[PDB]
Amino acid sequence: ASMQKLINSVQNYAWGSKTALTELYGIANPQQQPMAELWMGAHPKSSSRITTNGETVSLRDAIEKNKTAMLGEAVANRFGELPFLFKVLCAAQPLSIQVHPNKRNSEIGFAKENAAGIPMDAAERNYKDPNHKPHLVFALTPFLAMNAFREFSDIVSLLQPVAGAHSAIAHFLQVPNAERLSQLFASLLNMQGEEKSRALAVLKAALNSQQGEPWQTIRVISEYYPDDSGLFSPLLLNVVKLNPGEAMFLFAETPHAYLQGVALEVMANSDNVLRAGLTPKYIDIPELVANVKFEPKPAGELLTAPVKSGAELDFPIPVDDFAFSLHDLALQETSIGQHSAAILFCVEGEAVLRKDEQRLVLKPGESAFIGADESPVNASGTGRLARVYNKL
Repeated sequence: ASMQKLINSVQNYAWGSKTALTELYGIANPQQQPMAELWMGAHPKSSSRITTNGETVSLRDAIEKNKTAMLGEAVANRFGELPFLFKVLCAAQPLSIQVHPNKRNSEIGFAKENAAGIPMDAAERNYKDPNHKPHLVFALTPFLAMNAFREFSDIVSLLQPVAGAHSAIAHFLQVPNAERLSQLFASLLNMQGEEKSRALAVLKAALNSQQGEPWQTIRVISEYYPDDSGLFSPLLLNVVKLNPGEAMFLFAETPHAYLQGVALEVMANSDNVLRAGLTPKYIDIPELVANVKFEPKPAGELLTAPVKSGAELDFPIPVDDFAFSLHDLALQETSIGQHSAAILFCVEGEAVLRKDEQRLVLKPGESAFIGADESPVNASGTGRLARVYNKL
């Protein structure tokens, strides 16, 4: 009861890997389903579970019944529920380019969709919270992604070989500024019919005459999205490969995409998503442009710089909703404590948690819920444990 081993949901979305969770963590998949996301938290659709008495209960249900005790008063008063959802993501194919609206615009979209009466669960629901809902991603295997606009002159260099693909490209090259970058982003997304095929032919041709990145990433993408205007997006947006242990915060109003690999992600039970390419779904382009900041982000500023204090490696996050830390285990115990509920996930090695008399082993890929009332616990072993919690 002090420390609770989690039973977690695996979402079998069609883009998931049939093997990654099995290779990494020994998770059984004899039916060979795609295993896209492993969920750690209290999502009302698919809450993690804990064991009673013998029986299991929804973690969400348990929290709901003893909110202050399990969450801590700070989190109870501030959020009224577990304020994060923690995932393992296994992208076996590239996923869609996404933008998260800011606070003001999330309020409006949420309100606009509510006024129009669209169910929260509908596929047309882009806005599920009136707050900006940020994400952090942390690489467990090499993790290929796109994030934010590149420096204007990086984009200039990259578009020259495809200058003939669309007049909007030549227009940007003439004066590579925010206004024309915005115009280019929208024009590419709005290409239709022979205008679209002409542009994609110019791009293909370039895949044969240009070597290295981001051309290679485009090739990887095109296997899954051969007829998507988003094939141009790596020329506009930074392409990053995170090494295992590196992390990146996804800011509002900023196009990004997870392209390949396995990562931890921290987010919330509610999310706001505007799609921006690599999708066969409908894009409201005006609305998208209205929710994007066309401001370059230097590649040097993409990764989150963590802070090491003793055994703890904190990844400072500029919101209160959640915090994220990595803890290096040793054979001598170290105390891990927080004012909030916490979830601890064994990244590698093996962790032995202790609270008083209770002992709990986590092998890689396993997790435990620690209620606010049960902090601190002692951790020993080898490898590393990841913690999601609240610093409030």
